Amino acid sequence: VNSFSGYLKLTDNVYIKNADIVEEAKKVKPTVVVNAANVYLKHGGGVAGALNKATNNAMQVESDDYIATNGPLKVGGSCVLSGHNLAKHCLHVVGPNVNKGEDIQLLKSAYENFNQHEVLLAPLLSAGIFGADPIHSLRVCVDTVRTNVYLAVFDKNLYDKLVSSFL
Repeated sequence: VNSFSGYLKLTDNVYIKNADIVEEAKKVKPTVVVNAANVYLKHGGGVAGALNKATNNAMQVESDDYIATNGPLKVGGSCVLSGHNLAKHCLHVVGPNVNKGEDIQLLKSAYENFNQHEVLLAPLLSAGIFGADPIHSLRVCVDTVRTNVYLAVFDKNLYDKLVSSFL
């Protein structure tokens, strides 16, 4: 049993809910929250900007030190950093950004990072301001992630379309 509430079950391991990812993390304090990161860990807008704002910019300060030491992530890659006030850990995952021309086949590689964690609270990778089709992102998630993933979908309209169209 875990603390996640109000989710619709899609598969053995994937759950979905219409919710503000920063409000869900604050309520649950999950072991892992996933950030929709870029390779520079520059959290200016979208999921990253909202999560970072909720940490009072401490996520960005920690991320700048990580990049100064290690250099940029790979598209499809990840790193584990603090979850600050939101979670124990934040898994920063880089899905391909269609609005930069990145290979959508890298979305499966991005979701494979989730398999290193038994339970996660996450957004749909490469959705929102990243430019991919969220229906596609949900299919890759279900076909790639084997650990238990609780997906938070920001838009009520999109949530209802993801559920209604789910095979």
